[PDB]
Amino acid sequence: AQYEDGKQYTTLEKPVAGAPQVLEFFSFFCPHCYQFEEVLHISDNVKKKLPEGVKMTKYHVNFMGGDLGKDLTQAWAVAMALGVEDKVTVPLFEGVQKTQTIRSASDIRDVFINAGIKGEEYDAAWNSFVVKSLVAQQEKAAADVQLRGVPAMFVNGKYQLNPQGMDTSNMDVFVQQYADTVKYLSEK
Repeated sequence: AQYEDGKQYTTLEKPVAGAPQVLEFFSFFCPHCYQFEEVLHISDNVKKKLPEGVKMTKYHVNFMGGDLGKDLTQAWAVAMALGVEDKVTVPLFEGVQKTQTIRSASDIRDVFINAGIKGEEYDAAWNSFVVKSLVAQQEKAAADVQLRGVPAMFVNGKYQLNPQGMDTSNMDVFVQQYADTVKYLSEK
């Protein structure tokens, strides 16, 4: 076929019922994740090709960067709860990997402050049980698919994107193949 199991994607041995339609995992410590976000804009190009009615989910993971890694998962929960993903994603990536000015939870907090979220608003969220359960959701979703690496994308709890099996000589052609594959899997 043109799209082959084990080629542009893999199938999960143990499918995850009730899973989000399109589910993406990343870490602010993850070098290909930085690329996916700032250079390739994967999430956004996938969204542009997805049918109508399909929702897109993105979760942070704990297994990179130890204690800070976990702080970043809680901070990503804060971002989701406040709806400010699009204002903190870039400065978090840059703060962790480019300038390396993020070294503590307080430095993560500074990014939200500078992005205009109120200190008050941030700290209340950070400590909120809504954010607790939002952290739980991120962990459970990652726990459900034996996730040991990022970036990762899963479609309908059954298919996992396989970017290793796509041409990378051109960055734009790679992105479209990726997105087209998500669309194919979505319609499957």
